[PDB]
Amino acid sequence: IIGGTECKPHSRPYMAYLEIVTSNGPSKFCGGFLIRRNFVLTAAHCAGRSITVTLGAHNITEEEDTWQKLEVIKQFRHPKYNTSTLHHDIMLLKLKEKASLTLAVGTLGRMCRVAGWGRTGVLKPGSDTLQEVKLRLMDPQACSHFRDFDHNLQLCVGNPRKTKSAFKGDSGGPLLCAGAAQGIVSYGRSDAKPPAVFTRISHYQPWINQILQAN
Ligand SMILES: *[C@@H]1O[C@H](CO)[C@@H](O[C@@H]2O[C@H](CO)[C@@H](O[C@@H]3O[C@H](CO[C@H]4O[C@H](CO)[C@@H](O)[C@H](O)[C@@H]4O)[C@@H](O)[C@H](O)[C@@H]3O)[C@H](O)[C@H]2NC(C)=O)[C@H](O)[C@H]1NC(C)=O
Ligand SMILES: Cn1c(=O)oc2cc(-n3cc(C(=O)O)c(=O)n([C@@H]4CCc5c4cccc5C(F)(F)F)c3=O)ccc21
Ligand SMILES: *[C@@H]1O[C@H](CO)[C@@H](O[C@@H]2O[C@H](CO)[C@@H](O)[C@H](O)[C@H]2NC(C)=O)[C@H](O)[C@H]1NC(C)=O
Ligand SMILES: [Zn+2]
Repeated sequence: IIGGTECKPHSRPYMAYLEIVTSNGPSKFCGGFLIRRNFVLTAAHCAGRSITVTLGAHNITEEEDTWQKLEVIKQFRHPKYNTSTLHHDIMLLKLKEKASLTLAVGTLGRMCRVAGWGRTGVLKPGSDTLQEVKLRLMDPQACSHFRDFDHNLQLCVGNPRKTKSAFKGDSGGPLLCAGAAQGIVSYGRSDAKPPAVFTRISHYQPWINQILQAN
C-alpha cells in the first residue's frame, strides 16, 4: 500500500495473509479475505503449488495469540482465468478446518478502502504491518490504457492525480466500499501510477456461490 496509514491492529479481522509456494522459486505473498470460516477469497494470480493462510495478523513478522495459521487443502481458480489478460482474476481457497471466531478474526465516483501488507513504494519492501488507503472509484475510461480492461468484469480504482495506490503484495486483497467488499486487487502499472484494476466481485457472485455449495 502506497500513501496509506497503518491499520488499527485487528480492525480488519477478515484480512488474510497468504504465503504461496512455487516448485521452482521462493515464496510469494498476497492478500485475501475470509468470506466463510473455511473459505478465503483472493486473486487467481496468487495461485501456487501450495498456500498457507495467516488470519489474525497485524505485524506479520511477530507471532501473537491472535494468529491462526491454516492449511489450504484446495485452490479453486476461476475456470476462465486468463494468465495474460488477468480476466477472471478470482480464486477461492478452502481451508483444512474452519477458523475460530475471535475479536481479531471474523468473516466478511465513490471512495473505497483497500488494505494489505504489500510494498509501500516502487523500491520499498513489503510492509511489516497491515496498511490501508482510501481510493476513488473511477469511470472505466480512466483505465483504457490497460488494453484488456473490461468495465463489466473489473473496477478502475485510484485517482491518477494522487500517488495513493495498492501495489505488489496487496494482490488478492479486498476493496471495501461502505464496508462491503466490491473489488479484489488485481493489477496495475510497474511505476505505481494510478489507476489500478480490481476484479468486480458482483460479476462473480454466482460462481462464488456455486463453489461454496459444492464444497
Ligand atoms: C487469454 O486471452 C488471450 C488474449 O485475448 C487469448 O489469446 C487470443 O485467443 C483468441 C482465440 O480465443 C485469438 O483469436 C484469434 O485471432 C486471430 C487474429 O490474430 C492476429 O491478430 C491479432 C490482432 O488483431 C493479434 O493479436 C494476433 O497475435 C494475430 O496477429 C483470428 O484470425 C482468429 O479467428 C481468432 O479470432 C487471439 O489471436 C489470441 N490473442 C493473442 C494475443 O494471443 C488466449 O487464448 C487466452 N488464454 C486462455 C487459455 O484463455
Ligand atoms: C494484464 N495486465 C495489464 O494490462 O497490465 C498489467 C500489469 C501487471 N503488473 C506488472 C508489474 C510489473 O511489470 O512489475 C507490477 O509490478 N504489477 C504490480 C502487482 C500488483 C500491482 C502492481 C502495480 C500497480 C498496482 C498493483 C495492484 F496491487 F493494485 F494490483 C502489476 O500488476 C500485471 C498484469 C497486467
Ligand atoms: C514488527 O515486528 C518486528 C519483530 O518484532 C519488529 O522488528 C524489530 O524492529 C526493531 C526496530 O524497530 C529492530 O531493532 C529489531 O531488531 C526488530 N526485530 C526483529 C526480530 O526483526 C518491528 O519493529 C515491528 N514493526 C512495527 C511494529 O512497525
Ligand atoms: Zn495483536
